[PDB]
Amino acid sequence: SIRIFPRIAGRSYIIYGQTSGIICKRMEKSDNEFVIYNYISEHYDKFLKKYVPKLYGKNNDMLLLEDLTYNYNNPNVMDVKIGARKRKSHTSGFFSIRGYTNSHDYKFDPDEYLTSESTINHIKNFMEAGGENRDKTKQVLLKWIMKLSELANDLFEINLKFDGVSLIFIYDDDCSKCDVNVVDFSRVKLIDTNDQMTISAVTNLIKILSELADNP
Ligand SMILES: Nc1ncnc2c1ncn2[C@@H]1O[C@H](COP(=O)(O)OP(=O)(O)NP(=O)(O)O)[C@@H](O)[C@H]1O
Repeated sequence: SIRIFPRIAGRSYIIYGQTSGIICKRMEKSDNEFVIYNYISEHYDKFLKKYVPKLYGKNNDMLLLEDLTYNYNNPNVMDVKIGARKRKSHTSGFFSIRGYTNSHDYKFDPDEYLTSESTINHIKNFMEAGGENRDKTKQVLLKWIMKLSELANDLFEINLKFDGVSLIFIYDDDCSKCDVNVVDFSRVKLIDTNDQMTISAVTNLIKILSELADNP
């Protein structure tokens, strides 16, 4: 009938598609997420190809989207808001961890403002549930760093304010493959410059992840 999707964060009605590899996200407030997908498609298709989950189509108010967790045996997922919050400063300065797999088990609260110490430990907690193998964690961090690097670089040439967008970090329990993608275009806007706020979010995450990958 209807299988509801294991969101890691956010408020939206998201369900498994009737078919493999798809989730349906309801647009609650407006069709702005759909208008923005189609804008990015026409003006920046390379950005869409590399970083954004595929939009397969629309069914009334629902978006048929690529399930990012589909190709994984045991996904571990972390949602980090890197674009500006509606009102409210970021819980970790330049970004906000909205949640992660097993966050309850480390008494993570999305409203708690965090020192640089807490922030790092919460990312380390995210890495624990697979991790263990010291240098499968390095390979996961380094592959995330590789992609966020290209993303931070590519953002300089993109005239959008990425208000409210998130990074979805995934890795498998048996620390093989991993990925990070940009999601949630519902409050994204056109502007005549780049988004220095969102760039600082990504560069800061790159800094934090590099520190963990170098850590002995
Ligand atoms: N393409 C995707 N593949 C897999 N999981 C996804 C995908 N898109 C969204 N999610 C999951 O859904 C959660 C929230 O959906 P998101 O697209 O961020 O918007 P939202 O629900 O409108 N949030 P908000 O209005 O700020 O409360 C994420 O934290 C992920 O766990």
